Amino acid sequence: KVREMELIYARAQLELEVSKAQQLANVEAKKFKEMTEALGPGTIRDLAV
Amino acid sequence: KVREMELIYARAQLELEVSKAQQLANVEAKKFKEMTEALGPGTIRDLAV
Repeated sequence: KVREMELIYARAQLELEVSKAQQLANVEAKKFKEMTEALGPGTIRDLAV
Repeated sequence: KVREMELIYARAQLELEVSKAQQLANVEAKKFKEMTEALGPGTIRDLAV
């Protein structure tokens, strides 16, 4: 019973974990895309040029 | 009961966390875009030139 309850509990906390991590990954990627498009996609290539 | 209440509670605090972080990411990206467009998109390339 304890391994079972701990199993479903950990399953919940873990799916919640990958969920929130996926969310922060989403806002991060979206923010970075909005910034890089705000700056100019070819301008950074000039910066590395 | 305690793992459950802690689970929904942490889920709330975490979704709130990624929410506020997404908000600060939004005001940050918007502010940076407004500044970089205020300055001139090609001017920075000249600065790196």
